Amino acid sequence: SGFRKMAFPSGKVEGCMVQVTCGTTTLNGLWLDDVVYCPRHVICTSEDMLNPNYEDLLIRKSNHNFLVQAGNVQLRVIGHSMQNCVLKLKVDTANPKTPKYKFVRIQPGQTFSVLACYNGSPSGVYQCAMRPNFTIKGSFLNGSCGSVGFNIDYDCVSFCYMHHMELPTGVHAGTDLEGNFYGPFVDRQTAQAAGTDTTITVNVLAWLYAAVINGDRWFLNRFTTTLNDFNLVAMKYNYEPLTQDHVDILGPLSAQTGIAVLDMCASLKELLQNGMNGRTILGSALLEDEFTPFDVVRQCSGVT
Ligand SMILES: CN1CCCc2ccc(S(N)(=O)=O)cc21
Repeated sequence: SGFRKMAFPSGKVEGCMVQVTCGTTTLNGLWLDDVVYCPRHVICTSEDMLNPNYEDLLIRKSNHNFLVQAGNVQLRVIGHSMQNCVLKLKVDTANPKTPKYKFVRIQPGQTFSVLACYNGSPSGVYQCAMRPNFTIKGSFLNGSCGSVGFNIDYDCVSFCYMHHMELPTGVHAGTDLEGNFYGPFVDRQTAQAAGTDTTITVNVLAWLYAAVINGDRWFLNRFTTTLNDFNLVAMKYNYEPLTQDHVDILGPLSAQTGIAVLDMCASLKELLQNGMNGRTILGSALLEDEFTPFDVVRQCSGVT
């Protein structure tokens, strides 16, 4: 029993973090086999950041201008190349601690764990969601850049996020491990607008299922609705519209709880239109969209 915003164990990611220094900029890198991945903006001075030409800037840089350190091991750079917004530094030493991994580009509404780092050292771990507008509401100080997000499938680390920058709005933007931004962002220091953020309806339903499973059942009603009808109420409150794949993904939680998905939608419909009134659900006074149906099932069944 209980319900917490739980992060994946970080052990397997901790042994791949390194510090990368070029000129006087230092940030975090990911050391996998014989390659160190990091944000390419490591090569920019301050002036450079307003309007960087990354092709010209990189051409000026030699292997020995890159200082990759793992603890008090100093790795030697023998290669460098730029893949979109990430630098790949080929090093002489393959990471003895490289886990089973792959690079995945996640969709909006998906959750991942962040290992927040400074000078290649891990400082803490948190769970969060890729917002529908391709931002994250992170905790990142200066020199957190190159901090990575990941999931664990069994024994396999799925790397899905690298942190590049904070927007003047205070939210966080970054790339996949192939160097493509999530969202319409560019690694230059210019005023950049994120879209309208929406609430991730499918994740809020997963959370209400979580609440029922954990005793909190005051919000259930005998009312119902169709998708069509429900979705129309959802758009007015800036909730993502709910598809048939969404219903399909909640079927298991539906089966565990003997509450039809549509019946749960009808309870949500009502909460939007009438709110909580000082009631809480799993001790929160707002609706919570940073758990996937898969997160709820894992947490409520005991997956390692
Ligand atoms: C300094 N840096 C690194 C490269 C990308 C980027 C984007 C926006 C900003 S911002 N708006 O915080 O000045 C700063 C930044």
